[PDB]
Amino acid sequence: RAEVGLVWAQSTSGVIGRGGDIPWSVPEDLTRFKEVTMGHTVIMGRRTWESLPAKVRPLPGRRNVVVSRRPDFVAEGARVAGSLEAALAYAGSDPAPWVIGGAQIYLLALPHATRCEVTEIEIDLRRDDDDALAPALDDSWVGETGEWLASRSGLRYRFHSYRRD
Ligand SMILES: NC(=O)C1=CN([C@@H]2O[C@H](COP(=O)(O)OP(=O)(O)OC[C@H]3O[C@@H](n4cnc5c(N)ncnc54)[C@H](OP(=O)(O)O)[C@@H]3O)[C@@H](O)[C@H]2O)C=CC1
Ligand SMILES: COc1cc(Cc2cnc(N)nc2N)cc(OC)c1OC
Repeated sequence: RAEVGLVWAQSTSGVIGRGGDIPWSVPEDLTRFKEVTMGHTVIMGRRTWESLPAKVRPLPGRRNVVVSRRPDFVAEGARVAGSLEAALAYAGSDPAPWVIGGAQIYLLALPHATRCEVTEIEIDLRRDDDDALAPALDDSWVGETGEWLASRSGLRYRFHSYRRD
């Protein structure tokens, strides 16, 4: 088995996206994200692809895979996959492909997943109807939660690192 991983950043309340963007500034999260995903396949939903600045995509040093129901969708510098099953196939021999968002794609991949790396951001965001939300993890997941750390931005964050099987 490839060890299928999910990686995301959420507010304590579970928001991951608002108005198409990440609704906070925590540089340290992007560092952790890169440190987690470098050298691996990164699988993402079409909307997440379009949320990435055009100048920042595809993510360098990683095989980019975009999931869309449209067989003719084009993602320059990425492979387009018609299902999470097809995306995982494209990861080939990668021992640890990572699913990197967003909300709909996390729900799709969750049944396949054996690792989650979650950054929690201490910011008071009240869930709105149009927010993208993190999936809820049940207690079949085990691992560790680090201490709260001060970001350069003045917010606190911490890492959660879970596995199952
Ligand atoms: N805080 C964080 O860690 C992160 C936050 N984000 C945020 O999350 C938000 C995006 O999340 P979300 O809106 O849910 O969108 P997603 O990024 O999950 O992509 C949704 C798209 O995936 C495709 N898709 C969904 N299900 C299937 C399926 N079963 N088979 C084939 N294709 C499928 C569809 O594309 P199509 O319509 O083209 O067919 C759909 O529109 C953005 O705001 C982004 O900024 C993103 C990544 C990380
Ligand atoms: C490298 O920059 C981005 C990375 C991500 C995805 C992402 C970001 N952080 C974490 N912890 N997990 C993720 N999947 C999402 C982004 O925007 C939606 C990014 O652009 C700022």
